[PDB]
Amino acid sequence: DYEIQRERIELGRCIGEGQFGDVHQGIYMSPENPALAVAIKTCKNCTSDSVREKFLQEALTMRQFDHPHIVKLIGVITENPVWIIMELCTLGELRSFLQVRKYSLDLASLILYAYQLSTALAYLESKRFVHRDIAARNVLVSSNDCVKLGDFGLSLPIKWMAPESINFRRFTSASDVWMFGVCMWEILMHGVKPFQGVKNNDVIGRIENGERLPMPPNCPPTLYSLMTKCWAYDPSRRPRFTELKAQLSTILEEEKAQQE
Ligand SMILES: Nc1ncnc2c1ncn2[C@@H]1O[C@H](COP(=O)(O)OP(=O)(O)OP(=O)(O)O)[C@@H](O)[C@H]1O
Repeated sequence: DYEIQRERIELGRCIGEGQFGDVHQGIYMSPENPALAVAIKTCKNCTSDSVREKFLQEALTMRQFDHPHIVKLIGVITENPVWIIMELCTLGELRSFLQVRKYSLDLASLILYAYQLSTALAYLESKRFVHRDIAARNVLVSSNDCVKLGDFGLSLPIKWMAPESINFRRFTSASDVWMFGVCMWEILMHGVKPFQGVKNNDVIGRIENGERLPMPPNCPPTLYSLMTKCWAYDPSRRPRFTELKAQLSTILEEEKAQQE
């Protein structure tokens, strides 16, 4: 149902480098309809079945999900060169998009990106799916008003991880919230990395002493308080995505009214 014939795909520009291979933009075309822009994840060592299985695992996972703010799987070509065909988010990785548009993107748009990701994550939470790596690097940009979660198949990211994940390797719905807190901070920091210039081991000890990422310049205090809740040391004290979504919706409306 998801297998694609590769003569229906034409590779275009290399739009990024992935863990397994280059990612290319391109087009999927079937006789009647668009003109579907697509991303094509390639896998250079795919002939090794060990890497192929780990490569296609992303597509298998993405397949379970159907949400406006989660990257859609379009198909796979499972003959090597093994390719994963997915929805093209033309504007690319969120981080870079934020760094480049540092002084052209309103606060309203930043919170909207936070909000849109809280809807994707509420949805994943509803399916009891634990993502494990919520980070700006894992968000793709569809339009200036649309952001999408993209990272399945995964990986060390100590500065994004909940204490219990670093320490005990425990990955839960509550740890995803911790990471979403950090992702929100990254967005408000215009794609700046957390704890930059601090050793991973120093972050660990700081966190345990009550220390947290500072309030971003121009961050609403209401939004920083929300981030602070995501970073409760005790995972059980962390909010869930239903509450984060509702509160981001409310923070968003008030920023829109803050200039009218
Ligand atoms: N669906 C897409 N639309 C647009 N650009 C993409 C898409 N997927 C990947 N890219 C680009 O290619 C780069 C590699 O993305 P990729 O998801 O392979 O990162 P990875 O760490 O290798 O994999 P994962 O995020 O699944 O762990 C991204 O940073 C982005 O620049």
